[PDB]
Amino acid sequence: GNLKSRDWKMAIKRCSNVAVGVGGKSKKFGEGNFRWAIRMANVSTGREPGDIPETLDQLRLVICDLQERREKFGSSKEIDMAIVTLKVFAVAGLLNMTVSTAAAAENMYSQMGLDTRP
Repeated sequence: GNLKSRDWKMAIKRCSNVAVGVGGKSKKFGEGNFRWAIRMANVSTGREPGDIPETLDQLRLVICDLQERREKFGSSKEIDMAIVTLKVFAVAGLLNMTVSTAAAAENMYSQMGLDTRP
């Protein structure tokens, strides 16, 4: 999958369905934020910025390595967001899931055993 217009427009068409959320109110996830995350995440894993993989192996691989760097780097709403987004991207993307909030998706992603909990 090399930036397939299908898997792309599709995964993104369903990914946006996710909610940004904050803690009490609601919100809709846009391509702008979804990009800053998926992009920042890919780069964090020594990979290209516009890395749009279409395999649980690639998505999970990034979420794993990224998580490791996040801890070693410490706490930060920035790194935290990029991570949560990565999980929702693989689910709402590869699985074309339409989770309500990014948090709900991430929780399920790991709840199933797709995101290692080191």
